Amino acid sequence: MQYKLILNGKTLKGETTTEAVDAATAEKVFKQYANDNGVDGEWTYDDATKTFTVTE
Repeated sequence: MQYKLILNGKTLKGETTTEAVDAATAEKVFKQYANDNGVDGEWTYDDATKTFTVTE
């Protein structure tokens, strides 16, 4: 499935996507993406839109 990540970081803002077998998998991929880009924040997941958010 294709998942979306919306970043509302102090420095980095915007949207990215990834393909993963399920949401728990996508969450790990996106948490690594956020970490690798310097973001550490609060998370949501909305299954009804396949969208994660991370907010600082």
